[PDB]
Amino acid sequence: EVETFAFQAEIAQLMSLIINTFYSNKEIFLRELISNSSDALDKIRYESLTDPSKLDSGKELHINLIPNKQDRTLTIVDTGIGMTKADLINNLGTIAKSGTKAFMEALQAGADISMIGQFGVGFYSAYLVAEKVTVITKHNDDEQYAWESSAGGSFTVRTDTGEPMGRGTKVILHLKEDQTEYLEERRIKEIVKKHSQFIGYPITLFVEK
Ligand SMILES: N#Cc1cccc(-n2cccn2)c1
Repeated sequence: EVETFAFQAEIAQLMSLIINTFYSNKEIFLRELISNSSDALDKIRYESLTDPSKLDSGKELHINLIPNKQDRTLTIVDTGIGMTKADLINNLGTIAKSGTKAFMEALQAGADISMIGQFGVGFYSAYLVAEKVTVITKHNDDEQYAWESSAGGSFTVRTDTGEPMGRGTKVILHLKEDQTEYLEERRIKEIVKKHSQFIGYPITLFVEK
């Protein structure tokens, strides 16, 4: 059972700008998603200091980067706090509305796309490199869900029946045909070293076979 939702007009406008604007510095998408994963890990860590049982769904706090050339996907997995259904459908978009307005004001004031993460909408930089984004997520207080959007003004949410995750978020980037460099080990290593060198969680770059 798949539910289809419309993005808010302002968010759809931001995704169109990300997809259609000429901007060669696409590699910043990885910095932004790793930063989001680090924030999600900080949140479950801090919550567990006063309720240890919040880690019953998984004690390890980490980030995995998993490329797959056969599927042409780059997957960013974290074991952070995850997202509720209300997060996916309402709450993140409510924050993103004011951040988007602030970001697009900065952009016409001379700022550039790389600054997007300061406005809370860094997740959408995924569409610099991905034609479709699938997000699998599990919060301690909700079920496992799959969020998915190919932009174009709508996204879907369904209950996810696949491999149970325990807790956290998996972002699956279905890469555009001309962005397969982000499946190469040396390229991902370069980007992590350049932009994410001091993240306080183990980042494991998986190799393919
Ligand atoms: N991972 C992730 C994810 C999934 C759905 C929506 C969002 N999101 C909306 C505004 C800011 N982030 C992030």
